[PDB]
Amino acid sequence: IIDGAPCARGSHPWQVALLSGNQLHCGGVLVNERWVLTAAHCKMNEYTVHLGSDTLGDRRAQRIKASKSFRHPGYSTQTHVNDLMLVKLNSQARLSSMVKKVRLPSRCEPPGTTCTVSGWGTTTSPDVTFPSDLMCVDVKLISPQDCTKVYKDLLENSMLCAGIPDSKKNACNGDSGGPLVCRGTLQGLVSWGTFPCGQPNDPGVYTQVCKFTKWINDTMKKHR
Ligand SMILES: *C[C@@](*)(O)[C@H](Cc1ccccc1)NC(=O)[C@H](C)NC(=O)[C@H](C)N
Repeated sequence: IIDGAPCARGSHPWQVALLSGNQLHCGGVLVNERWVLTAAHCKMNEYTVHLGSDTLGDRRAQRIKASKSFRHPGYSTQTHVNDLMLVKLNSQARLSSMVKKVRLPSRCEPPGTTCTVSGWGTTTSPDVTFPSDLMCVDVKLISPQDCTKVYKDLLENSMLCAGIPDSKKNACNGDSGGPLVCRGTLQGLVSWGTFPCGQPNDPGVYTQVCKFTKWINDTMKKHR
């Protein structure tokens, strides 16, 4: 996260982290006891999921491994459209005060709506610096008509944009799969932007979740 700050402890009980052994790879959210949602470009042969703590390595966090993952069939390794993926935990996550399910959308929020995105991604760029505590930052959703003026062809109806004018507030390396929540429900998952990160007027592109809740619901059942 760039130009943000440490999130208030315990405010993101549905936020998780995908690790390769002990090194941060991406982020994600907990759908339910045995399902994690995240980015499709964060695919791995095996994951070590971190849950129940804003501090990586916390002795009180839950560490669960996952071997199976399901990508949206329409995803593209070239354009990154439909960039979402479901991860199945080898064992059920124990829900507690620090571990809860995210509130999926039932409607799409319009432009202007303020949101918040979090992650353990690098807080600098091009230079690298990975924090141990979860970072937060506020951004506003941008209209498809405005975002196109910036990315043009690089945008499909399933992509959502957010950010603040002339501001570096944004996501970066290691934040993919992280949640963008607005008005209570998950509105998106970090996907892509420009590099170096935090370039002024270069919006962050997310996976608009208000259009994949049916796919998320059917997929879980299918492999339940
Ligand atoms: C996979 C995830 O970590 C990452 C998120 C991110 C990285 C850099 C800038 C903004 C967000 N997504 C990607 O690696 C994505 C394909 N990267 C892009 O921004 C490309 C290189 N333009």
